[PDB]
Amino acid sequence: RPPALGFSSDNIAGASPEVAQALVKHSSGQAGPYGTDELTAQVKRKFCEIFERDVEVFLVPTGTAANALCLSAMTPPWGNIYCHPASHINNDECGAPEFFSNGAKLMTVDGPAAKLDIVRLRERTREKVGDVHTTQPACVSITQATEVGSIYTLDEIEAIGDVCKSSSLGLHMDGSRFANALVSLGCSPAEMTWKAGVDALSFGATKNGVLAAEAIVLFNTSLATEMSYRRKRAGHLSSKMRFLSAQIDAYLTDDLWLRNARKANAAAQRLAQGLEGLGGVEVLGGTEANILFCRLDSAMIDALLKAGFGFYHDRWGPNVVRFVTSFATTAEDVDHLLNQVRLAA
Amino acid sequence: RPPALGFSSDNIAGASPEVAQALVKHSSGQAGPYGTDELTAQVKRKFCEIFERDVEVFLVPTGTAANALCLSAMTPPWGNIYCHPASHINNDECGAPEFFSNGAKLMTVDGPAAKLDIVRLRERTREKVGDVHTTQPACVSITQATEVGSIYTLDEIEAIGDVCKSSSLGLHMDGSRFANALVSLGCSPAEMTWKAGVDALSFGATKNGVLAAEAIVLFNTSLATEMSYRRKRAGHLSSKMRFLSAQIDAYLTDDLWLRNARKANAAAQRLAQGLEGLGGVEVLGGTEANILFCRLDSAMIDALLKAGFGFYHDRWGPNVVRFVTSFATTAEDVDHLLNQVRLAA
Amino acid sequence: RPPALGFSSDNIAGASPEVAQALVKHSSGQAGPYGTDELTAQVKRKFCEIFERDVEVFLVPTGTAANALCLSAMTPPWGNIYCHPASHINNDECGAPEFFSNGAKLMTVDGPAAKLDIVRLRERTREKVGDVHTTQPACVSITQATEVGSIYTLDEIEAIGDVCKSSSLGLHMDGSRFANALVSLGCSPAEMTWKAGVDALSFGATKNGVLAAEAIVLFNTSLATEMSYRRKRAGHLSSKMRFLSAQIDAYLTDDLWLRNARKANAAAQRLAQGLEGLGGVEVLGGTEANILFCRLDSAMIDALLKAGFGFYHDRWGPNVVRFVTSFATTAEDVDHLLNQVRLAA
Amino acid sequence: RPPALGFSSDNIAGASPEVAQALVKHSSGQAGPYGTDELTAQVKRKFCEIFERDVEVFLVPTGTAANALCLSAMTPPWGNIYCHPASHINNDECGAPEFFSNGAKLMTVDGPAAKLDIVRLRERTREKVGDVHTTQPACVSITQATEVGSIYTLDEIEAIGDVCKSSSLGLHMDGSRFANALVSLGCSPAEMTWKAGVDALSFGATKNGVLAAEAIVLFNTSLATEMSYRRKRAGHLSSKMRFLSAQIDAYLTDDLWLRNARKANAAAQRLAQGLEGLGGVEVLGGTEANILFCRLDSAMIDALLKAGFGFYHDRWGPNVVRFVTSFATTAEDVDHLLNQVRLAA
Ligand SMILES: *Cc1c(COP(=O)(O)O)cnc(C)c1O
Ligand SMILES: *Cc1c(COP(=O)(O)O)cnc(C)c1O
Ligand SMILES: *Cc1c(COP(=O)(O)O)cnc(C)c1O
Ligand SMILES: *Cc1c(COP(=O)(O)O)cnc(C)c1O
Ligand SMILES: [Zn+2]
Ligand SMILES: [Zn+2]
Ligand SMILES: [Zn+2]
Ligand SMILES: [Zn+2]
Repeated sequence: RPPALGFSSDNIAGASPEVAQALVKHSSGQAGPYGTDELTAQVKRKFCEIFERDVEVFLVPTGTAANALCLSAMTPPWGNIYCHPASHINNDECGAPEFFSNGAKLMTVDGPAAKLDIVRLRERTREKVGDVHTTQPACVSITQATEVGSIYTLDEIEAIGDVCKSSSLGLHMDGSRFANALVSLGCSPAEMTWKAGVDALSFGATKNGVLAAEAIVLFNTSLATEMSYRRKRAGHLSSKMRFLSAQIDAYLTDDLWLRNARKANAAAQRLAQGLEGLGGVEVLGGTEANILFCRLDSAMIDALLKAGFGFYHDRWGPNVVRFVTSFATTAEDVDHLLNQVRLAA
Repeated sequence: RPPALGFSSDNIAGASPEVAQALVKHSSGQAGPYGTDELTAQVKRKFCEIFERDVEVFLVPTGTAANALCLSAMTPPWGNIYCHPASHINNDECGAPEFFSNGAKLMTVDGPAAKLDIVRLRERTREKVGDVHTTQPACVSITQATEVGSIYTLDEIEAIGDVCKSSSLGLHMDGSRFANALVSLGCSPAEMTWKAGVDALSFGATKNGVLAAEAIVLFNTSLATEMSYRRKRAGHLSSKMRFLSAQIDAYLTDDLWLRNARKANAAAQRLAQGLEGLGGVEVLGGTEANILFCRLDSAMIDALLKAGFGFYHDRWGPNVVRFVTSFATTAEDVDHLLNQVRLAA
Repeated sequence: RPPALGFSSDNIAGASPEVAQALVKHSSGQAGPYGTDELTAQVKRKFCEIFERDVEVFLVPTGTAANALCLSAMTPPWGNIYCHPASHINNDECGAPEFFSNGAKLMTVDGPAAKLDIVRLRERTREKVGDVHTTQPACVSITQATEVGSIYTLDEIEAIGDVCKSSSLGLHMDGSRFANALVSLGCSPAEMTWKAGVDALSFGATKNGVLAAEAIVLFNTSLATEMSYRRKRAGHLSSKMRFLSAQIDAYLTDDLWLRNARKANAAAQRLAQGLEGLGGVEVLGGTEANILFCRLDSAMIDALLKAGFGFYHDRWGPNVVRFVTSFATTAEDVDHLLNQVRLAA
Repeated sequence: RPPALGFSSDNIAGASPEVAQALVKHSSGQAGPYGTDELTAQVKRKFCEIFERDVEVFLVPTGTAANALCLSAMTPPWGNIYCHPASHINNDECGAPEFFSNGAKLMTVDGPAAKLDIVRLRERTREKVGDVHTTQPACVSITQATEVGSIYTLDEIEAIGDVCKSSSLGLHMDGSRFANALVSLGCSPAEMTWKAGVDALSFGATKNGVLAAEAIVLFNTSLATEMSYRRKRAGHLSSKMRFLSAQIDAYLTDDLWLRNARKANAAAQRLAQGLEGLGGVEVLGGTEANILFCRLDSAMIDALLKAGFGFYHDRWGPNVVRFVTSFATTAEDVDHLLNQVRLAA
């Protein structure tokens, strides 16, 4: 197979062969609609096992929907949703959170590496509490792993959870790349979520191997009923649910999801180790997951561009490039990029 | 294969083997996200060919989303969406139209067989026009084929189109079962849509053979831009679009969609012909598509229920039963039901 | 003074001289804004006395705002607001309820004389309860006195309250013409509201004597906090609240409001007694409040129209006219209309 | 009269005696409702004269409503409303703009003295234009005079207008204190609005002398129709409009509004001139309107507080106090404050 030249995002990758085959297997026969079938029930039982707790699960088509739905059930229209200014909900959902929540307001809390600064968060969540002329603190959202591939430690997450419980705020986790942060920390799903104070999680699978299926995992099960209506009302209740369930079931079979995440993180780590010490190349950050950033010589950026590589190079500081690897990124794919970088140095 | 005992709805069926296999074929390699890939472009070209016109296409996860999105772009918040009181948008979307349109109001216009009465429609669309204290006529929605399996004729559709153009109202078609009405009429997609005045269509495929992929087909292309944002904002813009595109492409290959619709309609027609003249059985309607209604003796309803058949029997008048067939309903499946009806008579 | 020829509605009348003078008295000095002044506190204490209970009060600019705000706090976006099809919320608020509630859906329940039929209400409020694809029963709204001048008896109101408590539904009262129904029944404010099960009331004063000031009276005080934010968010929290408070205080001084209502009802009753037995004139209904309907000979309608009288005559059945009297309608004003009717018969 | 000790805001003042008397005069007789009366027509003609142009006028109860309504007609739900982070729409309307616009997003553009920095504005309004995943630039809002009493010059306003026309963005002016900036500049209403590119103005009168009546002045008259429905739908269409019209008519009679603004600005200017050179007192800014800020010795702040003065002293930097004067602030009121400041120094 020729080397895959795309490193723009993990969203360009396909799906593990086991996922597509699960769809084939489940394409025959009849099945109750809207999640009333056995496969769906099986998947829900799997989430309970995986999270070591009775949790409520709602499979939806996209991560944007998962996020907006979660947040809409955790804030009134006159409420505030605290998040990092570089978060996906504040930048790439065309205001989906604002839509689903019926006008809630996002309040940004800056911090290095796309992580909310705990001190600032503590200050913002106590602004004008009770003042009738001001929108009110309602919930907090943190992306795990972050939009730049950094990772909140178990201590940092739990710390945010303190502030949330302290001000009666809900805590949501945008886990579009949940698995990548999970395998980097080597902790349990439970330790990185409810045991740390998370109330709702956007369990991402699409970016880590499936076709199109995300899971809303509710730890604060009292929101289940509201969530059902909100999902349906937003047009996110799939009639032939087995086709979302089949994807996730495969995803959660034989530890496929974790293996896929390990391969993605392993690929970026390989890239960082190969880029360290090359002419006109400075790796930025620790490359904790499947996303790597590095400062490159412009001429080397054009050489990579001319070489047919797909990557972003204008969204941040001058000369800062971003390479994103996926579950399907082979060691070979990475070695091709390294070689082209070397040869272009 | 044993006989399929479910006739509750076509939404219990799986997917044509060609669809799942298309997903397998397209699960490898990389592809631009959010519909920027070649397969998606191919599918769009196919819609233009099929409809004999440059049309704008937006693939979405569900029919509820397709409907709500279409209607939201055709009415202001203070506008009215005219529809039959038995329509899906007025009953089974938990108010999705109201949600997406930011509060538009559904105005029902009754009529036999789930078809809007043209005279009543003409009267309702001219109520308080221009009155500041009243919501205003904005658009009209007709389900083709209807929720009860009846079909609007080309003349009836076009007639509704006159009223719409007359009052500057948009005309939307809920084509959840588009194909079933199309093959029953034997007309062209164009003749049953834009040539008759339709501005926006919810092109249904899920119920006729795919896993989960519907298509918003815009004939009034001036709404394209607004539709992009609305789709994204509602969380309905799938990142790995090839998995929706692959389904639809297969659906629109070798006339699969039409063949599937023919088989579904053929199955119901077989059932109606077998039920005609049996004890305690009166077939209601002409069974124009893949949905059949009949009045049955209660005892025969329990015998079918005890026989393990799945069907609705309480949603309408007393003793009125509904059997729905799908693209996968075999002549054998139908003959089993007929036999059980006979034996239970 | 010449006779007042307008009988279109009570909304054409001005304000009792005591109201305007209260504004004069309170136009000097300084006062805390947004209802934090003494006059406002005084008014709130008056509502508690008048209703013989601790109630929460929120003065707002219009009856449409009072209605929408009340209902928005009693129903989720996916909820249903039951009301008569001829109700103001379903006809003349350009969808304000739909707006404030973020998309809730009005469900009409017909009945003679603009009064919800209890049997139908009982059936509608138990439709698809718990069904995820359907909007849910949330609250009920009854207009007291109704839009046609009829009145719900204490028994009828309480009966609706049973259904509401039975299905955990909130009960709102549109009291745009609260006082007119109150003095017709001769009951206490408490007996016609909370003692009968009402949770929220749109206490109308504008139509009965003030310039522009309505009062949201909450008996279910647990909604107070939410109501504050909703009122502010909707732009209905007046900064110089004393100018709404001054109007209402005057309104509730020396039983002015009741006296005003008595005069309005007395005027319509005088008109009905004078119209009974005249050529080409049939009085319809019992004229329980300040609104009278009668069937008149077309030629007599033009004679009244040519005589300069203002009234509606096309909104109902053929030849059905509506005369509405106000707190300022003198016996003289009524005698002029009667004379012109006589002379035109 | 004893000295008025309140300087918290101009919203604590009452109304010019001419306003209350206008209400008295107009409290008798009958009048068409919802702005269909002669007084209202008269007022509209006055706005056209005052602005030297045919403009559309919509009188509403509050400034928050005026703002939200204006902005809702200038941005789609997926649009951006650019404003200063210290603006009223971004801080004290409990998200009214977000509510009325159905979820539009406020994008802050910082700058000294509550004035949007033109360079930053130019950069922000061209972010992700056309990108489907991002909310889009839609309109800009500037407060004239600003929330801190500063004033945009005719050149600064027009400059913002260039950017707006350049990117097809609407330009709204929050003129809560319109008159104060107008008399400080000595320009014409037209020069400070449409001649500089303003499309919609929240014409503030309440803070400058009336009881409760603001005016939405539309220079982009093509939005009139939409505005009517939006106003009604939001519950802001007063039935007895003459009571808003009477206030504004008085306000715009014998140059009362301008005289009132001159007195307010004159009072603050007197205060600044008296505070200049006193112990432990530093005046901040040029005091261009009716709002003054100064840094005071804590002990002097308690002495003023103990003296019974009402003012804010915690909302900004340490030791920064704010005194706001109104149309009713006499030279005497100001001399009392100066004396107490002196004696407390
Ligand atoms: C990719 C991503 C999402 C989801 O995007 P969709 O295209 O809506 O599925 C959400 N959050 C983050 C941080 C992401 O990287
Ligand atoms: C099945 C159906 C739909 C779509 O329902 P989803 O479950 O949202 O895909 C829409 N309209 C009609 C008439 C239908 O029968
Ligand atoms: C007059 C009236 C209202 C209020 O109308 P506004 O013009 O918004 O104050 C509300 N309900 C009923 C039944 C009315 O008659
Ligand atoms: C006072 C003010 C308003 C209006 O407030 P309301 O209480 O809603 O009338 C709006 N903008 C600014 C800048 C203000 O100072
Ligand atoms: Zn902790
Ligand atoms: Zn025709
Ligand atoms: Zn009872
Ligand atoms: Zn310029």
